[PDB]
Amino acid sequence: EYEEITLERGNSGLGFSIAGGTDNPHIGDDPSIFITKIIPGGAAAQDGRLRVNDSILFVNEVDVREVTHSAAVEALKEAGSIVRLYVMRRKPP
Repeated sequence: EYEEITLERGNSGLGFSIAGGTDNPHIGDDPSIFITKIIPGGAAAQDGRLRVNDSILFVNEVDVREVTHSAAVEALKEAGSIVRLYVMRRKPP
């Protein structure tokens, strides 16, 4: 239903490449934020669990669904040492 993935800052930007939608469409389907690839170190190697192809719906206390990667890049940076991505586990047909 809900996969809240509480990560840290780690170092650098994040770790994984995220897909924009509302400003830079990385995926050709919807404006939601779909994670693409997990690069070693940064923040994603701190948990060691995050799944690729995961649609971020609530990074921190920031409403994510119809906002670009720039609203995810600010929501993960404003988080700081507490980057928690609400990736709703695939359910609607």
